[PDB]
Amino acid sequence: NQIDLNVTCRYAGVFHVEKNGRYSISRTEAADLCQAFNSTLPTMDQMKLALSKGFETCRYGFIEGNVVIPRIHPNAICAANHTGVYILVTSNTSHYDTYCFNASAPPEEDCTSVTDLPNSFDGPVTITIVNRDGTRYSKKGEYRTHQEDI
Ligand SMILES: CS(=O)(=O)NC1CCCC1
Repeated sequence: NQIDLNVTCRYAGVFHVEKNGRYSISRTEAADLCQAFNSTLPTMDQMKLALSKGFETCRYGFIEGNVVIPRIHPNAICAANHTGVYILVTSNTSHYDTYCFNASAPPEEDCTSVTDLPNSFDGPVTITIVNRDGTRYSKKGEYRTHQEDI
């Protein structure tokens, strides 16, 4: 009973979380997951500021209200070569990665590793935070509050 959460650098408090190496998070799970990081789904304004500080990914993820990809450099296989906060318009499907916003993080680029999941609750799952540099932090718990997400 294990969940892997791959996380990024934070940029103005905003970071990306990918669960189990594939698009697998619902919007309700996303809010709960960010809550376990003492975080919230970013607003579009928070995401735009993070973009300006150096944040980009090549993965769709929830923010408040939309599913997006922040892009700095045009790349043909990431958001159809767009730059800026690219907003997903048309999709059949409902599961993506998530973004999260932690207000207590540094104001600009923070590429230190994540070494805690401070607000998870008691539960039976081995949850492992996986950093881009491969360093890991694991703890037994749960974060999902909606049964349909479990
Ligand atoms: C508040 S902090 O910068 O030390 N750590 C954050 C908490 C969630 C993302 C990383």
